[PDB]
Amino acid sequence: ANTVNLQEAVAKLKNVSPQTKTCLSCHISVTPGIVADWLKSKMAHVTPAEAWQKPALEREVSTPLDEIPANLRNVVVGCYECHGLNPEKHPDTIDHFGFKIHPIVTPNDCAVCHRTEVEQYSKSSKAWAYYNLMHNPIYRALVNASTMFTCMGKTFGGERTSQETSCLACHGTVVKVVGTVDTISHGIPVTLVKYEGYPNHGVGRVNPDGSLGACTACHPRHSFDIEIARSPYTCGQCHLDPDVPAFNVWKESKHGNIWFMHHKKYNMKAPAWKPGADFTAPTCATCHMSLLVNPVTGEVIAERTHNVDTRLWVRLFGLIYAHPMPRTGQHFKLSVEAMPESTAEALAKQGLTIAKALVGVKLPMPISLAPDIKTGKFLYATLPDGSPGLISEEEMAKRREQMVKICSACHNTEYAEYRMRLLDTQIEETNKATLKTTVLLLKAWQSGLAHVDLAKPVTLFDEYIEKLWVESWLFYSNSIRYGTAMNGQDWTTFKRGWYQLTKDIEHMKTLLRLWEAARAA
Amino acid sequence: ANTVNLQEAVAKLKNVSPQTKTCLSCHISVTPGIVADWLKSKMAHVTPAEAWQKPALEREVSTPLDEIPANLRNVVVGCYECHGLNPEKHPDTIDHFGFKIHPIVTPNDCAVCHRTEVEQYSKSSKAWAYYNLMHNPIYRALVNASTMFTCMGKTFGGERTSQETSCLACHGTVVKVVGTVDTISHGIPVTLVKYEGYPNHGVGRVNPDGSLGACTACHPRHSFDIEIARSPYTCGQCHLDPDVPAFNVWKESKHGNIWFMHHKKYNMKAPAWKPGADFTAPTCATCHMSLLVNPVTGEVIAERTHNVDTRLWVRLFGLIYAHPMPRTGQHFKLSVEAMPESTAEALAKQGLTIAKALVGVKLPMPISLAPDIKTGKFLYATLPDGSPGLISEEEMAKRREQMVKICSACHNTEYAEYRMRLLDTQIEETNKATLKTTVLLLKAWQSGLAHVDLAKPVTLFDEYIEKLWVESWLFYSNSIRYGTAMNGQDWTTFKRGWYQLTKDIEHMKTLLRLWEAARAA
Amino acid sequence: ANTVNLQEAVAKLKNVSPQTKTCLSCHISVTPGIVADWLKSKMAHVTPAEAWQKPALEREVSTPLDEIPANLRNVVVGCYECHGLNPEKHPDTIDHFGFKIHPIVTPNDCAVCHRTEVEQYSKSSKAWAYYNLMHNPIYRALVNASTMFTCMGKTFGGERTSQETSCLACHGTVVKVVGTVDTISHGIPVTLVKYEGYPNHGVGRVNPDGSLGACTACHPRHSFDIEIARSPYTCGQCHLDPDVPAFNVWKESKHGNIWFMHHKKYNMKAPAWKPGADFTAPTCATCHMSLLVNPVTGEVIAERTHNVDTRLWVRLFGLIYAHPMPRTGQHFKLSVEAMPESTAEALAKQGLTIAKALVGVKLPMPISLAPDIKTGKFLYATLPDGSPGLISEEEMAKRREQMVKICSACHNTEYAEYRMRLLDTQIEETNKATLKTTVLLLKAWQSGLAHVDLAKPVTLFDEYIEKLWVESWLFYSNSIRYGTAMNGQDWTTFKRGWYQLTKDIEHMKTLLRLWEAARAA
Ligand code: HEC
Ligand code: HEC
Ligand code: HEC
Ligand code: HEC
Ligand code: HEC
Ligand code: HEC
Ligand code: HEC
Ligand code: HEC
Ligand code: HEC
Ligand code: HEC
Ligand code: HEC
Ligand SMILES: [Ca+2]
Ligand SMILES: [Ca+2]
Ligand SMILES: [Ca+2]
Repeated sequence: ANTVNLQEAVAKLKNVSPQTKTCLSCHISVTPGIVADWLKSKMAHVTPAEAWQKPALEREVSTPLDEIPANLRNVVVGCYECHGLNPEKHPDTIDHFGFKIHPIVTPNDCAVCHRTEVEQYSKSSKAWAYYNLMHNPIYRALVNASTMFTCMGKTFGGERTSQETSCLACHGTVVKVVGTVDTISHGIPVTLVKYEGYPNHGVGRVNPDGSLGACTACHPRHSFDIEIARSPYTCGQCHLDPDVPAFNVWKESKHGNIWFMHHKKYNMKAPAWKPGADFTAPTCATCHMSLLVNPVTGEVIAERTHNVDTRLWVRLFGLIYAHPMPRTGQHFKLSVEAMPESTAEALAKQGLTIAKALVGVKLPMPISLAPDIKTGKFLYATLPDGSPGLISEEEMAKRREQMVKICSACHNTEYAEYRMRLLDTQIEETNKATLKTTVLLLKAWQSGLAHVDLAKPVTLFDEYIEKLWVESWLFYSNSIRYGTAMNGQDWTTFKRGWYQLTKDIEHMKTLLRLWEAARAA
Repeated sequence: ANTVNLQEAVAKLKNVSPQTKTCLSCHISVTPGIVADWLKSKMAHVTPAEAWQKPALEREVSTPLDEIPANLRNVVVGCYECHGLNPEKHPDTIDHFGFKIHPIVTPNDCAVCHRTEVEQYSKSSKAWAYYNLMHNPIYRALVNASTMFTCMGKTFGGERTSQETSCLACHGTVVKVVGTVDTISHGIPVTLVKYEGYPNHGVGRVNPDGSLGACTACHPRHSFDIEIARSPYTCGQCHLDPDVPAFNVWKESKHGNIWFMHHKKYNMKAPAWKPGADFTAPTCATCHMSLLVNPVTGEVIAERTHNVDTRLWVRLFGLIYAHPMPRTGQHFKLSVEAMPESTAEALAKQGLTIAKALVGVKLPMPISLAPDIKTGKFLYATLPDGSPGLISEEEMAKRREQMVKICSACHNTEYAEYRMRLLDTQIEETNKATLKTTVLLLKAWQSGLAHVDLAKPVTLFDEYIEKLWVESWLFYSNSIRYGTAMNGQDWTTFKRGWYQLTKDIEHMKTLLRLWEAARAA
Repeated sequence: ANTVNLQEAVAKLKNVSPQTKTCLSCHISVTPGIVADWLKSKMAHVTPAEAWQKPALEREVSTPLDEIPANLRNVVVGCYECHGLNPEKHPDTIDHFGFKIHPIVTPNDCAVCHRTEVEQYSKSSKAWAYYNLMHNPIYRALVNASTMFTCMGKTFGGERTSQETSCLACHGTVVKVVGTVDTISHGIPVTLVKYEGYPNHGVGRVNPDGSLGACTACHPRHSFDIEIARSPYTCGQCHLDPDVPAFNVWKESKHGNIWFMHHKKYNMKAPAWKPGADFTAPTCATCHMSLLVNPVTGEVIAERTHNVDTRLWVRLFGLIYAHPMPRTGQHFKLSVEAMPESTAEALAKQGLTIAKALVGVKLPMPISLAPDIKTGKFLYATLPDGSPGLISEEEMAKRREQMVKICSACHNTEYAEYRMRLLDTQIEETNKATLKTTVLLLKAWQSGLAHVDLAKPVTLFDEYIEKLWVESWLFYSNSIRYGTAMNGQDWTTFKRGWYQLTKDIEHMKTLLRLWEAARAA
């Protein structure tokens, strides 16, 4: 009763390769969950040659048929079709019952049939997420301050332990092949690959073949189901409260309420997604990634993208302020002047002379630590060629207009623009609140309540009042901006929003007051 | 596959007005999501004259047929039937392809066919939610302290920005029509209304025609689906942790666990809701709003209400204590003596002389700040005519008994009463904990750790220790009472309950101790 | 439309006892929800004699047929079959329309047909949960510190009030029969039992007949549905953030994401659960309790257990450190040496002389407060017979291997072992962080920032810095271990994980610094 007879289901398949038939004949008994899951995939039932017969909008392969290897064109995508691809390019290739297979199927393997998707992904911030985090000295200092501590002379935590179960679970690990292990399994002797850093399915996973990304985030193996990729649950693996509460905001939004109750009557599987005809409430994919087509006119409302950056005009994740979206996905290459001298001079006139040590310093961040007091403007990062690191105003306006075109499937244009204008005001206000907590932190360093040493960036984030400052942007300003962008309510208020942000400001002020009272006493 | 062919669905409709046929012929291509959503509504398929043929219990119209305008009686409720209603009464009425339409359809428009529902709603605290919050000087001070701050001489945040994305998202904004904007849309020149304060769908939204409320909270447009109104998700737009965690409490409750797994076999659509026959686990609507009828006897278990106040005997939301429910929905009209003189004298004998300044002061709150030390009783608010502002004991007992009658569909009476008695003990205990944190706050003001000035109520809520006091009632006492009332577990404990409340008390005590140590040093 | 006609459904039943027919004829009108719910149970449609005809793997009765009372063998399990069982053994037995019935049906009643399940449960930590919590003087002190306070000389909170709505809601209450109440109900005079401590359905509920447990946790009455028992929602009644966030961790895990979207195509009802054939993503029951059978080979992958302890090798809930699983469910019988003298001497050499008072002291905990500084090892508890209280290394390895066998239905063995190794590193690291906060607490007591008196254990947990210490293990270390074990992401990081733990350490250090600054001033 919903029970799948696995043997009968395998026997009814067609266009299975002789190789895959061998894998299945064994794996159906040793890993029945994998076989059942694979049986649910569109890939188990469609050959590349068949997919290429479909009209462009409906088709979900993108490597031209004549560029797909001949032995793959006329069989469904089975165990051998993925795991046996390009053995010589995979360091985790092992002999396995007469076949040369590798366990970690990578974006470069996917690209054999989905070239366009991999090309798009590889340019994205997601693909570069490990380097964006771990090869940025400032961000890595935050990683370190958050996941390491000392106990009686020794340091605990680090990349392969505390960081692997935390930051790198979402951002991605570096996978290293370190050997093999001989096991006995269901009576059979089997050699398995020994890894460091796998299992891991973070978006910027660094694979053994050097490609970047895990293509099983969003649509997990082995079902590879776009119905899952278009659900909110799948993005909720990584987009949660307190730092990146897109799932929580959406769940409380009316879009979310309606989707939970009505999605049973939506068509979640049509490759060209049709607003109205297929769904009446948007999910993450609807606004961020999906191909959207007008059900009556056939007009493309939005082209599919596997580079999510291309839809965003303003980065709501504060670093430390919200800022125009970076032009490329390699954020670790950004460099900005940290502190304008006119602002530093104004700070020093009020007794905060610490800002002086930041004049002329470059930081690997998209935006400066303070605006210029004369102009009222922040400084924006450049790339190593000296070109602007963030998108132009014209590009922001184009992206904003494309998003409004999506809303316009279900709302009038002024309605959508009104919300985007409100979002601008919240970007402005949260950025000012973040500047305020930043100045309070400079006071903490000036008065000796906290210690700082720029040659050792972990010292920016390693004490309690410094963590309060971090939360002001990383948790509260972010939540307010997210909640405004995606129609939240409590995430902009008591849970993680304005109330928390204003509380945090006062919390910092109280600590400073107690410290001064303890000194001047 | 669940895909709706919109053109075919429109063509199969019957009793559509000539006007609406014109709207549809265009809107099917320009806003396909709205048309699909409207197609799912009961209103797209039933005329007022047809609804009036149904038996009283089954019927979901309430304005007598002969009082519904003749041109509306024999057509389904389409785009023109709502948006073209009473043009002269709506300031947002604009010419629109030959029709006089207004975008914001208001409770007064709904009342054309649903008079009883609007009459009920208009008396409720929900309808008055903007005024209850924003026109109460004390509560508005809390709004202000939570959503505004100063940075280098300037104030940031306010009604149209930080407050609009936060408090007013749930409570409601004031909608102002400020002009129009000429746009080009799908090649067509179209003039749209320019608003301040819309989009917004908070319960007390102040509409352009002066009516109060958004009738798309709970059952959103354009499906207007009671299956959504009876889901927990819809109330979860606004009833969330930390301040009003009814959704979170219910989700963890056994009622919630069972509903999540069994509701696929419930009839969520029958207008007269039948316990047992239609559902075996209650949602928010079941206990708070729904018409409930015994499936075997036909006895009405509970009459439907759109004034949720009528079912509540005790306000669990502390202001600052839990108190008997107000008699009317206009809470901003309540006035109470703040501090009994016998209590103030007792406070002053222990060195807390601040309470003296509250003797004879009236506050716009339902209950006094402290009980009378002689009698042990709180003082309750009056209304401007001097009559009691809160319901009588006899009325509380009636409401309590009506709720128990609902539980009795699925439980014995003593079982339900036992829980309501437990709730009374938690009201008593949380109120005492709130009195304790209030006295700690008086100590903070007395010792100079915090500043207060009653002529400027924002100063009640603008510092860290004051926000700790706020949380003791607004978050923790509330959560404990909610969790007890609706069968929570962790919301009464570690998440937001007893543990947090006792921690908060000690947190305040520690701050006071540190402050005194820094002084007497 | 999903509406059940209750009268017709009752009339279609077969093998109903004459007694139950009498109960139904009345209860269908007075408690329609209970009758509808019971109608959905497998027990309403199967007799014990019929269940015994089924093959062993499929069968869900376990008391041998010839040991089930003859009058129960050939009727379905109706109202009288449960509520009329063994009247003389139940103190809440009352006369009720000619029948001798008791409202609280207990594990001993269930055992009449499900002997094996009750035998298993009765040995488990769950069955003993009230005593584990309330009869442990240290844990009871934590209960007290968290749910009681004083206001002007009087104590508020306690077992029948604050604790009943909090800790005891999950752990269980002690049910006392205290009398009866005469009510009028639907016109009928009816006497009901008056209880203290019921309603309650915590796992260790102490029933009126002296048996331990509530068999309606996990699979609630009256549907008693294993589809509910195997859902995540049901365990989420009690396994939530911040202390025991298994539900929250699972929800964010890929297992959870997939289950939410695919479970509509799973067979959630087959008594012998088949990975792959019946489901492709695991729930709580899958890994913790269920009978799992290979769909192709028929091999038992895991035997069903109602003693969840039997599957666990290491207790992730810190007391105060993570430790090997106790051998028996009676945790209140454990006793450990608290402080090794070599460690105390090392502490005293650094000025923390308080540890001296713990040398030779036994605490009712599974593990010592600090490791021995010489050996680097913790001390483990013994039982009253002096035998080891925690499982052997050999037993841990067996349990670990059994769990890996479950994962192996859907993953290779090295993949699963890799995660369990990562879990070991997190146990090690979180335990060291917990030792660090414990030493900070000893500094707080030494410096006079906090007060302690071992003769009065509530003083361990009654002040703010002490509660910060509690959270370091009870919330943060626990969440990190849970998230690692069950594939969380944000629960190991910003929500309740590494970031919070390192923040807590620094929060304690800041308080100590402020205190010292206020003294040396
Ligand atoms: C051929 C040898 C393939 C390679 C290797 C991979 N994919 Fe594939 N994929 C292939 C076909 C022929 C199809 C059917 C296309 C059609 O138009 O019918 C697909 C489909 C997908 C999908 C869509 C699934 C859905 O539910 O609609 C996805 C998400 C997908 N493929 C992803 C994917 C990944 C992640 C791959 C490597 C791990 C991968 N594909 C490899 C052909 C082939
Ligand atoms: C039995 C004769 C097998 C056939 C033929 C194939 N597979 Fe296999 N595989 C088998 C076992 C018993 C195991 C280990 C199970 C366990 O519990 O550990 C595996 C493992 C794999 C893996 C993972 C290997 C690793 O190093 O991690 C993969 C990716 C895999 N199997 C796929 C696969 C393919 C592609 C096959 C044919 C080309 C194939 N298997 C055949 C048993 C047998
Ligand atoms: C429109 C109805 C949305 C749906 C539903 C969801 N997202 Fe969204 N998102 C939307 C907008 C208009 C914006 C602002 C765009 C910009 O340029 O800033 C966002 C923003 C995000 C972000 C922030 C990215 C950043 O700039 O730092 C994230 C991470 C995000 N959205 C993800 C996301 C998720 C996980 C969603 C469902 C749970 C989701 N979005 C839904 C529009 C909409
Ligand atoms: C009441 C039963 C409605 C009928 C039938 C239709 N609409 Fe509607 N519409 C209604 C309300 C109550 C509101 C907003 C006020 C609120 O409290 O929700 C609206 C709004 C619109 C809008 C503007 C908002 C937006 O999302 O852009 C449009 C463009 C709109 N309605 C169009 C529309 C069409 C095409 C309709 C029939 C298919 C239609 N409305 C019917 C209430 C009602
Ligand atoms: C006639 C011109 C209408 C006005 C304007 C509005 N409503 Fe209506 N509504 C109308 C009819 C004839 C019916 C069908 C009643 C029946 O017994 O069949 C309804 C129904 C509803 C419902 C019930 C929907 C359900 O799923 O059961 C709701 C919740 C509802 N109507 C709300 C509503 C609102 C919010 C309106 C203005 C925005 C509104 N109605 C206007 C007739 C008319
Ligand atoms: C084309 C000739 C139209 C017909 C006839 C009607 N509508 Fe319309 N409408 C149309 C467009 C292109 C737009 C704007 C879309 C966008 O993306 O901005 C609208 C807008 C509305 C609105 C909102 C107006 C506002 O000021 O916010 C409403 C409420 C609306 N339309 C409803 C409506 C009704 C009730 C109509 C007939 C009486 C009707 N529309 C006709 C296109 C056209
Ligand atoms: C009974 C099984 C309930 C269901 C399910 C839900 N609610 Fe409830 N609620 C119930 C009772 C018996 C009470 C106490 C009544 C009183 O007089 O206080 C409540 C209380 C609330 C409140 C508090 C209102 C106040 O007094 O301040 C709210 C806001 C509320 N209930 C809303 C609500 C929501 C959003 C629910 C599901 C998520 C919900 N209730 C379910 C009974 C029951
Ligand atoms: C066991 C398989 C049951 C049978 C069959 C029925 N009931 Fe039951 N009932 C059962 C338990 C285990 C409990 C409470 C103890 C617990 O741990 O859950 C109850 C309780 C009741 C009550 C009182 C509680 C309440 O909600 O009011 C009533 C009034 C009740 N049961 C009635 C009842 C009827 C009408 C039954 C058949 C339709 C019935 N019970 C069957 C266990 C079992
Ligand atoms: C009417 C003549 C009845 C028949 C015969 C039986 N039950 Fe009953 N029961 C009836 C009423 C009106 C009530 C109280 C309802 C209320 O709202 O309070 C009950 C109560 C119970 C209970 C709970 C009793 C308690 O002390 O808490 C149980 C467990 C119960 N009923 C079960 C039951 C059984 C097992 C019966 C036949 C053996 C039976 N009921 C008959 C009405 C009537
Ligand atoms: C595997 C895919 C899991 C599923 C899904 C869930 N649980 Fe789990 N759990 C799993 C493992 C491998 C472990 C560690 C085992 C050990 O010996 O420690 C756990 C641990 C728990 C615990 C901690 C018990 C303790 O040691 O203190 C709890 C309370 C728990 N699991 C419950 C639980 C719940 C409520 C789940 C779904 C929400 C759940 N588990 C899913 C494996 C898996
Ligand atoms: C791509 C479309 C796949 C095909 C078809 C199959 N597998 Fe796969 N497999 C794939 C990926 C992308 C990965 C891991 C890397 C990632 O980013 O997710 C795997 C992994 C495995 C493993 C090892 C991991 C584990 O859970 O143990 C095994 C044992 C495995 N795959 C076996 C397997 C079988 C039996 C397949 C057909 C039934 C099969 N794979 C097909 C991608 C793809
Ligand atoms: Ca520092
Ligand atoms: Ca103040
Ligand atoms: Ca103490």
